[PDB]
Amino acid sequence: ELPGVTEEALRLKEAALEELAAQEVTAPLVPLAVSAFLTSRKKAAAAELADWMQSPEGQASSLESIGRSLSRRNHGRSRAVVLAHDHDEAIKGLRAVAAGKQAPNVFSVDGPVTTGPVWVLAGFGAQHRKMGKSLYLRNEVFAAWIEKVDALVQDELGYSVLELILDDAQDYGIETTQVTIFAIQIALGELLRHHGAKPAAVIGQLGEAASAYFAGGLSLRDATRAICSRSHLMGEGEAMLFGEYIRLMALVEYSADEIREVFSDFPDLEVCVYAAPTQTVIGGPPEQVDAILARAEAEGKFARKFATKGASHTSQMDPLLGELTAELQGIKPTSPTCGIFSTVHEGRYIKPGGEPIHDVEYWKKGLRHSVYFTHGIRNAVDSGHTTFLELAPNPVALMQVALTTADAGLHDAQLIPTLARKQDEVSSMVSTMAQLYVYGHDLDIRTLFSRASGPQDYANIPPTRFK
Ligand SMILES: CS(=O)(=O)Nc1ncn(-c2cc(F)c(COc3ccc(OS(=O)(=O)O)cc3)c(F)c2)n1
Ligand SMILES: OC[C@H]1O[C@@](CO)(O[C@H]2O[C@H](CO)[C@@H](O)[C@H](O)[C@H]2O)[C@@H](O)[C@@H]1O
Ligand SMILES: OC[C@H]1O[C@@](CO)(O[C@H]2O[C@H](CO)[C@@H](O)[C@H](O)[C@H]2O)[C@@H](O)[C@@H]1O
Repeated sequence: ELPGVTEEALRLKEAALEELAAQEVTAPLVPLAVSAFLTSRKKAAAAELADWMQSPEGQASSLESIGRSLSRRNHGRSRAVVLAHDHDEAIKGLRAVAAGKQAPNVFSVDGPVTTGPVWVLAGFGAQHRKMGKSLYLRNEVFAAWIEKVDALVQDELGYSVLELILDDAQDYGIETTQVTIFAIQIALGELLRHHGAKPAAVIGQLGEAASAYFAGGLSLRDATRAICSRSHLMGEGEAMLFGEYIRLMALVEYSADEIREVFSDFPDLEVCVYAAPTQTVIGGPPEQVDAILARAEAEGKFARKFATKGASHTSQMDPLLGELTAELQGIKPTSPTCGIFSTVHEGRYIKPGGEPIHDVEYWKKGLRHSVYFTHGIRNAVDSGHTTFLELAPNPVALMQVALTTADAGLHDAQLIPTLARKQDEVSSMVSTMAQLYVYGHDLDIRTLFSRASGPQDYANIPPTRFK
C-alpha cells in the first residue's frame, strides 16, 4: 500500500488555495472552432459567426456557450480555431480566419496533418520555482496524476515532490529537478490522454524515463524507479565533486562534424548531447571546457556554460553505473505501444510491438553515453512526422527541434508547447489541445467544455438553435 498526500502538502495546499481565492479572477481562454469540407466555406462560416457575435444577441452569450455550441458541429477537413478571452478578440480572430490572414491566437489549415504527433520528453533547463503549482490547484485530472507520482516517489526516495511544488520557498537542485519534472511530464501527458490525445511516437532527451512510460515500455512504477535511481545518484555524486574532479557542461555552436576536428586539441572532452544541427553540449575538465568556449567565441560562434559541477553522459558517470545496476533490478521492460525514436540508441526508430528496449542496460547506457537528439528528430522528419509536442514546464527543447526540422527541409512543422513560465498554465493547455484539433490529431474537442446543464450553456447558433 502506497503513501498518501503528506500532512505538510495538505497544509501548503490550503494556504495556496487561500492565496488563489483572494486573487484577481482572469477571463479564461476559450477555443472557438469552425470547419468545413472546403476552405472557402470554412472562411464563410467564420465571417457569419463574426457577424452574429457582433449582434446584440451574440454579445449577450458567453464565449463559453458559443464555443460549446461550436464543439457540437460536424468537424470538417478544413479547420480553424480562434482562442479568445472576450468577444472583441473572438471577432477579430474570426475576421482573420475569413480573410485568410495570420494572427497570434488563430490556427487555420486546409486539411489534416498526415502523420501522428511526436511527443518530446526533454526537461533539462526547463525548471523554475513555481512550475506545475498553478495547474495542480486548478485542474483535477493533472492534480490526480501528480499525486500518483508523488506517492511512488515517496515510496522510492522518502520525500514528497508535491511539497516542493506547493512550497514557494523551496527551489530545485539536481536530484529534485529530475523527479519533479518527471511528475509534471507524467501528469501533463495523462491529462492530454484524458481528452482523447495520444502519441504516434515518443522521443526522449532526464525525459527518457517519461518517454518510456508513454511508449508503453515500462509501467509507471518502473519508470519512476528509473528516474528516481538516476536522479539521486547524480545529485549525491555531483555534491561530492570539488577541485580536480569537477567536470563542466557547456553548449557550443559546433556540429557533430566540426566537433570531431575541434576535439583533436582537447583530449578529455566528450559530447553530452547532439542537440541541433550546429548546437552540441560538451563536457570535460574545466580548463579544456574554457578553452573550447574561447575558441568558439573567437570564431564568432556562441558558447554558454551550464551550472553543474558534474557532467552527465560522460565518463565521470562510470562510478555510478554499478549502483544504478543494483537499484534497477526487478524492472520489467515491455513491448512499446507506439513508436520510439531512441536518442540512447543513436536516434534509431523502434516500431510499436517491437521487442522491449528499456532494460537495466538501457538506463546505464543512457546515463553514460551521448544523447543523439538531433538525429532522432531528423529521423522523425525523414519518416513523415511534422507535429512535435513537448511536455515540459518550459518549451526549451522545441527550440532545438525547430532547428533540426528546418535543416531537414521541413519549414512549416507543427511545434506545440505545453507549459511556460509566466504563461497561465490552464490557458496553455487549452492552446495545446486546440492545436491538436486543428491539425486533425486525436482530440475530443467536446471535452474542452463542461456538459451543459441548461439552455444558457448553448448559443443560439447551429447546431443548438433554440426552437
Ligand atoms: C541566448 S543563447 O542563444 O546564447 N542561449 C541558448 N541557446 C540555445 N540554448 C540551449 C541549447 C540547448 F541545446 C539546450 C539543451 O541543453 C542540454 C544540456 C544538457 C543536457 O543534458 S541531458 O539532458 O542529461 O542530456 C540536455 C540538454 C539548452 F538548455 C539551451 N541556450
Ligand atoms: O501562501 C502565501 C502566504 O502564505 C504564508 C502563511 O500565511 O506562507 C505559506 O505559503 C508559503 C508559500 O508557499 C509557504 O512557504 C509557507 O510554508 C506557508 O505557510 C505566508 O507566509 C505567505 O505569505
Ligand atoms: O475528423 C475526425 C478527427 O478529428 C478529431 C480532432 O482532430 O476529433 C474531432 O472530430 C470528432 C468527430 O469526427 C469529434 O468526436 C471530436 O469531438 C473532434 O475533436 C480527431 O479526434 C478525429 O479523429
